[PDB]
Amino acid sequence: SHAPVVFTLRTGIAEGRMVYIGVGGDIDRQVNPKLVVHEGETVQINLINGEGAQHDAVIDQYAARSAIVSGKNASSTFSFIASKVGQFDYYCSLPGHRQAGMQGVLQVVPGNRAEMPSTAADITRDPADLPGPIGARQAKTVRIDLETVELKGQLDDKTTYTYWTFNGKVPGPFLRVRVGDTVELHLKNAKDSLMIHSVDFHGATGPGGAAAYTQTDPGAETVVTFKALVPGIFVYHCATPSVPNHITNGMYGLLLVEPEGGLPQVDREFYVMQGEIYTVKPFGTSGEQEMDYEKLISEKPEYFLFNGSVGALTRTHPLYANVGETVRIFFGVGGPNFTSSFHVIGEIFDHVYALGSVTSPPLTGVQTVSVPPGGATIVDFKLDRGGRYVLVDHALSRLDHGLVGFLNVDGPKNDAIMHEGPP
Amino acid sequence: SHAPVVFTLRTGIAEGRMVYIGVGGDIDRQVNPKLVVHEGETVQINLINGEGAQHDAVIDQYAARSAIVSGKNASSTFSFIASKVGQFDYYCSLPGHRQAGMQGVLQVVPGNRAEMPSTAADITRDPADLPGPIGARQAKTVRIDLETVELKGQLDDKTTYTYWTFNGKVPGPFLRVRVGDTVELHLKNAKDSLMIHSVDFHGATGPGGAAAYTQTDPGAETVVTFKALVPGIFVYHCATPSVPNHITNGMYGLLLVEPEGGLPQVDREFYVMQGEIYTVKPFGTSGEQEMDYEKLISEKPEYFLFNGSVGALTRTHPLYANVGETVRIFFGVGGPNFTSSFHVIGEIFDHVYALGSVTSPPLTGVQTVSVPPGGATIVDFKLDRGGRYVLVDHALSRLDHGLVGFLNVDGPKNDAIMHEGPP
Ligand SMILES: O=N[O-]
Ligand SMILES: O=N[O-]
Ligand SMILES: [Cu+2]
Ligand SMILES: [Cu+2]
Ligand SMILES: [Cu+2]
Ligand SMILES: [Cu+2]
Ligand SMILES: [Cu+2]
Ligand SMILES: [Cu+2]
Repeated sequence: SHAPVVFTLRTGIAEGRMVYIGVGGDIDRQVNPKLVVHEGETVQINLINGEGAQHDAVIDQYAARSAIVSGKNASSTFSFIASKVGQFDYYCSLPGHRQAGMQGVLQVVPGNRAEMPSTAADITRDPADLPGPIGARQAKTVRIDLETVELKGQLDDKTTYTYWTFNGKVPGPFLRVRVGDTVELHLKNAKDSLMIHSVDFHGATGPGGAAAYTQTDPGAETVVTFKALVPGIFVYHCATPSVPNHITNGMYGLLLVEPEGGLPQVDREFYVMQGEIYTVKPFGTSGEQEMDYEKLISEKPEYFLFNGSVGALTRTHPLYANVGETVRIFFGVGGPNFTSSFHVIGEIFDHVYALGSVTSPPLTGVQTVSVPPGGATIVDFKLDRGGRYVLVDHALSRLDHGLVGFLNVDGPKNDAIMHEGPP
Repeated sequence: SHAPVVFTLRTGIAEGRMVYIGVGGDIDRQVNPKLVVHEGETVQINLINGEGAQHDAVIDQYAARSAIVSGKNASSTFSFIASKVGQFDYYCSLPGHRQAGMQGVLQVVPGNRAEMPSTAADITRDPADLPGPIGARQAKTVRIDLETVELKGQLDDKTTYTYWTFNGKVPGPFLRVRVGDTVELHLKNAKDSLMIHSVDFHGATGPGGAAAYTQTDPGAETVVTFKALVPGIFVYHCATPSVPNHITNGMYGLLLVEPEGGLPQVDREFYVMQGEIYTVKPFGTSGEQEMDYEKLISEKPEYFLFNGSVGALTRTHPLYANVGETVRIFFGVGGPNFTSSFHVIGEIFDHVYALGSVTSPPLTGVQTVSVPPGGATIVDFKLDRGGRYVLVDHALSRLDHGLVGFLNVDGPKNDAIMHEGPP
């Protein structure tokens, strides 16, 4: 699995004994905590030396163990598949340490992990939720309605956050016009909003890319008209101060201005944006997460997310496609601050629309592409065969802050393209 | 023995192991220190819990152990006689703790502990260094010469201190006159003094008990005349500010004004004074000790002393007498701050001159007497048999800050007054 169940253990002194102490998630501050796992899960255990004696962690029945950590903060992580149901001791093998109290239980339970019942609104955009290619047709006036809505969202399994959105979801609505079109934009600020909201389009020409015309009080509406003069895949975002605050809380989307010829024919299109959230408490903490200004202005986030939430593109709203289909991903970074190294594990991009230019020829046979904040790109590839394909920022420490997505494709395990054993 | 060899161990994590860490003395900060002891010595080990797991210390061959100490700072002291030469493990008996590093050696060496060659002047006043009884004699004019002297002294085995003294010793000269006498006092302050010095006698009547006429610059001399109008046993001390500072540094002594008859004849007299020293580093620290002003004004000393130094009346200048003698101790407290609960282990005070009154009838058959700072008394008793008799302040935590003394008396171990076995 590419979504492991993760436990962190710090060694220390508690309850009169030398013990393991849980760090974060369901086990924060618990001594020799029970590590509860469902049959077939991939288990990652992070050991961190707390007090400065020599430690490891060993699970006999799984032939699994950490390395020995000597100094304070010295760390070793290990993994295994929970293939066996029952109760297994994790313990320190250093002389005396097990007898001194370094022992807990790993419990492996039969059947799959139930999903935790949510407490707040689902604020993740389905990656399939976008309008398809516009016909060939004459340029014309297109009317777009945007509503700025502040609302609590399910950030993780048992953690919530106050999101600011376009139309109650992150990213906002996928906007699709033809070059030459005239856009008639209506921005309504919901009555229950505390804050002024706005929108800047990177595909609009003029002051604030429309921000100067769209500063909207709560319970008010603004209206602006603008010509789509350039074809491109453009990010749009709120542009009321603090702009970085409005962006991190979720006020970003994509505007595709199609060129006259349209993009190349493709079997299936998806919508994905990457952002950061700057919380007071670390990734994994349950309850109401709140915003940490000091972390926002110093570019030190706790959450890296696709489409608004942890599990957004794995559990709640993953991507589905069929073997033999050509797939297009419109991929944008709201940010506000981090450049994404976008990669699909198990795939190679046939075409990459460099800097999101839709008029310059796309680059060919590319593994991984840099997308800046306030930037976007288009990748396409042919699905030759089945598998779970994984969307990642190849700054791979971001796996441990929520940044992972699934493209699920039904097919055999073994074919001519990739198989176990030799020819 | 009333001079046990003392070691303090704190449990902790050091050199990547769970260990014992030496606290002060020759073992400060050493991990699992070697405890070096001489054959026949009484050993005291204080175990203090550092990090908060359960611990003890055990030495198999001496059937000795601490109690189990559980939380941080929890302590257990134990003792035994080092009767067998060789090497012996002290260890923690809690499950795994020995294996995990909680083990050191006690080395019992043959022969007697050698004394450290001293590095500074001996500032200790011998308890026999006082003038004998004044004959019957008419009242008259007596000239007394005092010199105020600043000098480093041997405070302990391997520790020094800047003492301020009358005539280079602590306490100062025992002054002996008859009531009605006229005292011609000369006070020479040494050239090499940083500070002004002076003297207030409690047996003198008028401004500052002479202090107003004795404020003496370095290299200068004051002369003052005063009448000894009252019989008593009077403490005298420097009266130059800070007076507490001048007293702690050594500037106290005793003035006996004999009544017309003189005091009842006794076979042998002794001179003893108690005081405190207020150092930055705790009791037992080697090196030059320095004064801590915050500890002096808050009355939190590190040394409690008889006649100026640790070992003053045990090692360097102890008391000596013979069976059948009547003994008198002039005992005063310089202080500056603490009241002494004066007592001689193995003896009872035949007479106590309550509040140092020499004219009121003495109290009889008294175990222990309170002497305030700036007060003295007289005690006498008959030595009915032999032994080492021990001078103490019976606030007995002051044993561990250097306050103990020996009266050595040659006689058999067993006799009619106290013996092994039944009658
Ligand atoms: O394929 N790398 O995540
Ligand atoms: O017997 N007194 O310590
Ligand atoms: Cu361990
Ligand atoms: Cu906004
Ligand atoms: Cu922008
Ligand atoms: Cu122990
Ligand atoms: Cu003085
Ligand atoms: Cu006084």
